[PDB]
Amino acid sequence: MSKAFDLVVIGAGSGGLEAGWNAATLYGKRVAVVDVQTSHGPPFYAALGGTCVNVGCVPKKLMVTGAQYMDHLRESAGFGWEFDGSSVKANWKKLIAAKNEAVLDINKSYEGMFNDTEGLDFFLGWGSLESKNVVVVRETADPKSAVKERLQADHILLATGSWPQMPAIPGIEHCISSNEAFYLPEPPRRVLTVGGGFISVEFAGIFNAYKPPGGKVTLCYRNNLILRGFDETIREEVTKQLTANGIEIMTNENPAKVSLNTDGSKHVTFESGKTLDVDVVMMAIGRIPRTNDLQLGNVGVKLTPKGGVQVDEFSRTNVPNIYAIGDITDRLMLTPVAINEGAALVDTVFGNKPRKTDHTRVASAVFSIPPIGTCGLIEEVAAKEFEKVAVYMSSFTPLMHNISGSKYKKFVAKIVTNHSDGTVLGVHLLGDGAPEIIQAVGVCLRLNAKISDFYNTIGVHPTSAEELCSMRTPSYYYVKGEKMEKLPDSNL
Amino acid sequence: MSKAFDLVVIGAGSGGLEAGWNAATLYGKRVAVVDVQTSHGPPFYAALGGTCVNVGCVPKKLMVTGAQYMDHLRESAGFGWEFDGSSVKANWKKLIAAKNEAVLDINKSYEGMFNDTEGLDFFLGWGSLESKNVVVVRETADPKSAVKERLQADHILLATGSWPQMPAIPGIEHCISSNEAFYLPEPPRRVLTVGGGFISVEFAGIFNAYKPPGGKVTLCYRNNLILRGFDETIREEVTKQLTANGIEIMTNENPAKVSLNTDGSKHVTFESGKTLDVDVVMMAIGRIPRTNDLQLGNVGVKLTPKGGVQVDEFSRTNVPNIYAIGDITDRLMLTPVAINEGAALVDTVFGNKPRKTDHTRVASAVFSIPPIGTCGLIEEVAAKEFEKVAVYMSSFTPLMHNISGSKYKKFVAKIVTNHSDGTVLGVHLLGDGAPEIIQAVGVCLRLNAKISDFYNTIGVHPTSAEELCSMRTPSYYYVKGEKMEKLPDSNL
Ligand SMILES: Cc1cc2nc3c(=O)[nH]c(=O)nc-3n(C[C@H](O)[C@H](O)[C@H](O)COP(=O)(O)OP(=O)(O)OC[C@H]3O[C@@H](n4cnc5c(N)ncnc54)[C@H](O)[C@@H]3O)c2cc1C
Ligand SMILES: Cc1cc2nc3c(=O)[nH]c(=O)nc-3n(C[C@H](O)[C@H](O)[C@H](O)COP(=O)(O)OP(=O)(O)OC[C@H]3O[C@@H](n4cnc5c(N)ncnc54)[C@H](O)[C@@H]3O)c2cc1C
Ligand SMILES: c1cc2c(ccn2CCC2CCNCC2)cc1-c1ncc(C2(N3CCCC3)CCCCC2)s1
Ligand SMILES: c1cc2c(ccn2CCC2CCNCC2)cc1-c1ncc(C2(N3CCCC3)CCCCC2)s1
Repeated sequence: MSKAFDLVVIGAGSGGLEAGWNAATLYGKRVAVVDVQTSHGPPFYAALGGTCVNVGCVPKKLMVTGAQYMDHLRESAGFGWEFDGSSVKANWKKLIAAKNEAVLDINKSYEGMFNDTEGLDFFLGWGSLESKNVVVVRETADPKSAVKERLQADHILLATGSWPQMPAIPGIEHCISSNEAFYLPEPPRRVLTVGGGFISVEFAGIFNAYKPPGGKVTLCYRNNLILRGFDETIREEVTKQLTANGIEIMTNENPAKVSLNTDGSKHVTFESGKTLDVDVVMMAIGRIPRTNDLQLGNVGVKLTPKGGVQVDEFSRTNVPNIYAIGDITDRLMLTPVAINEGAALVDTVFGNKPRKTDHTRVASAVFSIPPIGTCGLIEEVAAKEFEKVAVYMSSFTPLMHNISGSKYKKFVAKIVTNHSDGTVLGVHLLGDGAPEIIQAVGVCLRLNAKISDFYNTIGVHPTSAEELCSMRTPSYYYVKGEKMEKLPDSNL
Repeated sequence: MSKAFDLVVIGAGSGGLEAGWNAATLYGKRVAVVDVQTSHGPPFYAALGGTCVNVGCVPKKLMVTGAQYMDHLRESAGFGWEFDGSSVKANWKKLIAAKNEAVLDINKSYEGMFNDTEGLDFFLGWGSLESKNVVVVRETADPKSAVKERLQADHILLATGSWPQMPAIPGIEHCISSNEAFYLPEPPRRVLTVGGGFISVEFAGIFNAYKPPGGKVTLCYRNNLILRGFDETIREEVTKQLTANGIEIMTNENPAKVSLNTDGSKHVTFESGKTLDVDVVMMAIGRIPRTNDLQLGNVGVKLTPKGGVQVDEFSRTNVPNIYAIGDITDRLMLTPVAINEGAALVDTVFGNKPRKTDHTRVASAVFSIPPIGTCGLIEEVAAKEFEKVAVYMSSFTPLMHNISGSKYKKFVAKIVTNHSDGTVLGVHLLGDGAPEIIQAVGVCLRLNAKISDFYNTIGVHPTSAEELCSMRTPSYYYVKGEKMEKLPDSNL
């Protein structure tokens, strides 16, 4: 009578929802959506709306913004602003509540989005894969827990997102991930964030701003240089500016064991023998694809070398009617890329207008302090796949920071081109504005903009972004993969 | 032999300096630049560096920045930052002192650039035309004053910018312009900016921040709506947000006379008949090209019916080898336009590649609070130019401001289109980050980007700029000049 579902979706995240909505309202398809919670927060943290809405994008930006105010208050003095210095208090409990109310607002809107949209229905619980055309809902992630639904499905979309990777050292239970950090009752006086990724960096600034008096945020990384994958000079610069803002950046170090002290603080021993006492130890060493609770062995879905789900240019798996999008694919773990993959999967299946999503030349940010903006390739990657590579550099200390009192806040801007046709292959910014600036740059790369298109554009003065139009000559080259300043005389 | 140059520049401003530097460092020409001061301030205000450096873009930017801190301190309470509100106060003298230092540093560096660059010589004095090939530098703007030098010039470039226009009302003596506003001893308790342009609006925000207790900023404009030439919706939103901050906006009002009071304050009487008692009256009703002291009649350089120096698309005047650029031409009074006009002039005259400054689709800004970023045409003009016009629009109060308490701060993001092909004709933004966002949008327009090229681009989450890659369907249309919420019929 009610049949199956033209599509069932496991995980109602960024991609899960964009697919179920573009199907119930765009194609009148029957759609089911399974997620494990309706409101943000413990015990599962991520809930209806995805990691982005509950324990990622939205709540992180709000907290970084709140953390920027530490700099604002300090820098106002240069512009003549005075107020009781010793009376300032960074009220973390107040910040978390403001955030929680923002998140729950989105939780309810989506909560209502399902209650007035025929063909779109929400099923609370855990989704496991039974047959190649049946999704199993259970009260908990345990495969032997009670069942509440068995959703007959014509198409099955896997969109469970990803999960924080934890290492195998003694005392790892005394550690937290990004998940639990959003819900600390109090701000930690001493915090150690492990790893070098954007999550560890972004939370180092947040903790650094709301820490009570006498606190130290120590970031450790097992290798030499943090923010692996981002442009090099931006990496060293960001390291320098994190230090300036009081964060201890402790590279070439790795926790080896963690114990509790008589007061509940964590005692951390490293692989190099050095010890550190902190009140919180946050692991941010990577995000793995979230596939364990899916029972993908019941149907034989294939996984890549990394624990991720294998897919093609259309998000299809070996099983004919099973697709995967979002962070479960282990590709570009970004929200708009999951929204793009989801929207594309639908109108290629339920709309016979096949259009895939482009994974190259994608804009992304890193709301650190200072923030990062990037798009395209970095210079050392362009080298390994491009004849002649040009690099445009420019690192001015912004206008206002001679007054502000923050001379260290050096704004950086790199452009990377194929020197043959001058086509821009990358753009890398560091400094306030980088996230908002890079967005419109993403459109340019989608239009094959050559460098001439940039410096021949009239600037908007005075801005930081004008520095992208002010670079007319390379600072060095990458020819044959090698880096020398000058570019040796032709010779074919 | 001596005092015979390749180029003589009257006015060491934005366009002038670019012209000379390029001519000397890029083509090894003997260059001479004349200006009336080496450092900012009275009695001449403008100086080496131009109006932008000494009494223009640079100084106001720093002061707007300082005024933004009034909002920052207030908005920080929503994010958990506590402190004695009553203890806050802004020190206007520290702001000016700080701004003076920053401007002075630029003055100091531009000098020494002359000292270290051969073929580039500076001449302190007042320049004017004696003959087609001779620039005279006198001790004062008066023709009767002492000659300092006579400079033989194969080419002369007029780059003296513009000057504040002051209406000839009785009591005008008791008023100031933007020039003197940069050097007030104390912040006015009561102030009246006159004019609906970007200078009056920007200063309203600065005075509104630094006014002592019980103050009141009052902006008046003789017409019904401020910021003519900007997108209407933005015009009306900025008006609301200005009122939302404390600035009172008197429209359809124009001062008729000013008189002194016993205490020494001002008594304004408008045409309509109303009266306002204010401590300062800042005129910003426009700026006229500074042709007064050049002796253009001695040579016959023709002026425009509007009052600027007449120049073709290559900046050539009716008189051979005499050129003009910048505000003196009375076109787009923007620093990068003059700079680009200067660099183009040098390439053409001293190179083997003609270059002319594209004056359309120039991205400009306006540093109100919040700011405006725009580029390209606005609805009305597009409707006069194209057949079918589409208008993509997006307006909301960012989530960060629902928390900060500043709920009036509604973001705006229009996009004008020619529906006959999709090419973006203009972009108009309002809110935090707009000036930075618009810069790369200027690159996209030079590439004739289409509306599809924006929404088919993957966005950066979470940012204000996302709203540009999110408008897919027009909010309304403009067919044959008329506005309508939907189109006509069929149209295969
Ligand atoms: C701290 C942090 C900051 C980030 N910041 C950014 C940023 O600034 N910009 C950006 O673009 N990206 C950011 N990301 C990444 C972004 O949030 C994710 O890439 C995005 O959520 C991916 O979309 P998705 O739908 O695939 O995953 P998700 O949105 O996480 O979808 C997974 C959902 O499925 C549910 N689920 C899981 N297993 C099951 C199951 N068995 N049964 C039922 N439901 C299940 C989960 O509870 C969750 O609701 C950030 C991530 C983190 C952790
Ligand atoms: C308050 C204000 C704010 C502004 N803000 C912005 C902004 O945010 N962005 C933007 O793009 N533009 C802005 N502008 C516009 C910008 O200042 C001018 O458009 C720009 O400086 C024009 O450059 P120019 O070289 O043509 O003239 P100027 O830069 O003004 O140069 C003219 C120079 O010639 C000198 N001079 C004059 N007469 C003589 C003479 N007889 N002999 C020798 N030297 C002489 C003057 O001393 C002056 O230094 C602003 C302008 C003002 C007034
Ligand atoms: C929000 C609230 C909604 C509905 C439908 C009903 N409601 C509220 C129910 C009412 C109940 C009574 N009280 C008032 C609210 C729909 C929404 C939507 N969010 C987002 C939507 C869109 N995607 C969905 C997933 C991310 C964004 C739809 C696709 C285009 C972008 C916005 S659509
Ligand atoms: C500043 C200081 C300079 C020079 C040349 C020498 N100085 C100082 C001398 C010392 C500098 C530090 N090293 C030791 C020598 C040149 C500059 C320049 N600013 C800006 C310049 C530019 N246009 C020139 C005219 C207006 C701005 C042209 C170069 C790119 C930035 C803009 S050029």
